Amino acid sequence: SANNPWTGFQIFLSPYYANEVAAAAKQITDPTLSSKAASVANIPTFTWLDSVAKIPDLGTYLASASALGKSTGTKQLVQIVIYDLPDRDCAAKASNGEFSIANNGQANYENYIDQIVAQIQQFPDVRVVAVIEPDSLANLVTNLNVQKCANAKTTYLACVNYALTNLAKVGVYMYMDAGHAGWLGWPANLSPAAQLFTQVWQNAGKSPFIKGLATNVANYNALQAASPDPITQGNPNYDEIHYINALAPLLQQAGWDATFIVDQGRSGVQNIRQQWGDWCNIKGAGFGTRPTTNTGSQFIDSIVWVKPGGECDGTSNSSSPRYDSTCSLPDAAQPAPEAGTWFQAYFQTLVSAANPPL
Ligand SMILES: OC[C@H]1O[C@@H](O)[C@H](O)[C@@H](O)[C@@H]1O
Ligand SMILES: [Cl-]
Ligand code: NA
Repeated sequence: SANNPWTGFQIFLSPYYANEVAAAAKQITDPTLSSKAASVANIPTFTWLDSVAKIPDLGTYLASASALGKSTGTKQLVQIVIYDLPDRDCAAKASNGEFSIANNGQANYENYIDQIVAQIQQFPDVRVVAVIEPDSLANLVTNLNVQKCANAKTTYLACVNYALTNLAKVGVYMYMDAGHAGWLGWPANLSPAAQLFTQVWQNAGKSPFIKGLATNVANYNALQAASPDPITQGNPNYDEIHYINALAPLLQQAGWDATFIVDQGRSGVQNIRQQWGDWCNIKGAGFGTRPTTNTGSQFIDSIVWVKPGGECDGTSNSSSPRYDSTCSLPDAAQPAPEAGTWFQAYFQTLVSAANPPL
């Protein structure tokens, strides 16, 4: 498309991740891995609004970006993830969140969106790019037999619609999460996915701020694999560019020339999983291609780092209410702390295994 949200902007670096990385780098005991680890804080990432408590930090990021832009004569761009649906993470245990459908979840969620909108409205010289609700829509394509997801469907659609509709009013550029090649990229899932994304786009009034879709968020797939990972057997769409190339024409037929962003923050090391569905703290992952608008594809606006590597995907402790057996598989790094908390050993391996190297 003509308007790539990133062109002409300088990305505001996540202060949240910067603080995690600075603390982590000081604990890496070779001075050269430590300098490479510290350099990660200069790589743009998405900051997750995974609880309502963080909304005031969004406010600080916007105001800090505005001042940095003025001090430098640049236009600044803040990257966020909207991730607080009620009955969040409906097909897994590790990332259940603060809101529940049974306890006013939708009303709570819409209040969370209102508070985000109210922050963004105050800083019109800062651009915002938001990834909308990782996993939610993909779960509504393949996981309607999961009763928690079935029972969540109407609420998820309402909440996502509220987010899209209201963030559009403050000019936020949005990419709705769309799973990954091993999830929605199976040829047989492409059309049900496109049909859902089309519905969602229509219900939010087709705002031009809804740019398209995000893929591979918090996953590990290649964008363009040298050879298919053996986990992909049976699926000709073995990497994200095959998935996107196959999905985008369906969206175009349905009236929407969508564009895409692709997470590569934990994609540096391929062929490290037993099964494709192994998503949790996959051992040996490395930082992948750095964010760039040099994407290799007409459909892809940017390679991005959405999941911030080093932040855990889920606990391996089976005494936790958030224990998911995926997080104690043989290819899952163990022991692992709660999802969203820092996992130092995992970060250092991401640094050592980075490809391209840091
Ligand atoms: O690290 C990014 C996000 O990862 C998710 O798996 C966690 O549930 C969130 O708490 C965190 O914000
Ligand atoms: Cl079930
Ligand atoms: Na997750």
